[PDB]
Amino acid sequence: MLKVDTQKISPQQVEAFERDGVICVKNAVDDIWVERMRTAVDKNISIPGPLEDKKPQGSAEHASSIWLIDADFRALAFESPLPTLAAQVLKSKKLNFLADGFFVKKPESNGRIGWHNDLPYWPVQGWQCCKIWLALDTVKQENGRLEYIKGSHQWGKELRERSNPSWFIEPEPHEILSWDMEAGDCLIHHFLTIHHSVTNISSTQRRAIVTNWTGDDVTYYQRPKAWPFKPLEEIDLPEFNSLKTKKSGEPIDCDIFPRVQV
Ligand code: NI
Repeated sequence: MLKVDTQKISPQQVEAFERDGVICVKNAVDDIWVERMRTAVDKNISIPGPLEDKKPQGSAEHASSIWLIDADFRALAFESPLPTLAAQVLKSKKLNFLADGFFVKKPESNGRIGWHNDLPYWPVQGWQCCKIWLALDTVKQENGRLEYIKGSHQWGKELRERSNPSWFIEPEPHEILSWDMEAGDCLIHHFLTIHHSVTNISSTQRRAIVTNWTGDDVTYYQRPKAWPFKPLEEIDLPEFNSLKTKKSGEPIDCDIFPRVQV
């Protein structure tokens, strides 16, 4: 550490992430990255993802693991500022890229994604897990923004969407955090922070790229109904060979969950 070092995430923002479970980073990537990823999203939104067989309409267009086939998604994960931001908020010395994806709400056909946190969808366990949600369009409320229950990552509770457990009380409006965003801004949220996203009622699409990241204290855990949402034997891609031979408790590191420079 040098006396001249500056970090994109201020120490106060690092502390806000721990307190609230979510922060917003303005200008997370520059406009060159924005244009490159707009093209990559527009290219991949029309086809099933690498893990699907080449379609029912959801509340958003979504696929995962685009970096396996697309060099621009791969470059965003490994060459852009995003892995540096993830390392800064997790405060970890190791960093794994867990998965990428897109979520696009098209005005013709989208809807609300209900209250949930992300942990129950991923075969991991441990505190240092976060999602970076990179906006590629203007995102205010009318555009289908995300909103968060402040501090809910500290509750120690998993919430699958529409699971309706008795402990979960609908939040009061003043308990809900959100931001206005422009293309290139990102949200970074903890895997236990409960969030939802409202309907895009605007005339323009709401494109976002997601990257998921894990740090020092995380291990593999084959919880039910988690990504990749199908038996591993049904996936032929070589990156998954190293995951098939992995057992719970072991570090995440493998070809599908690769280590990234810190
Ligand atoms: Ni989510």
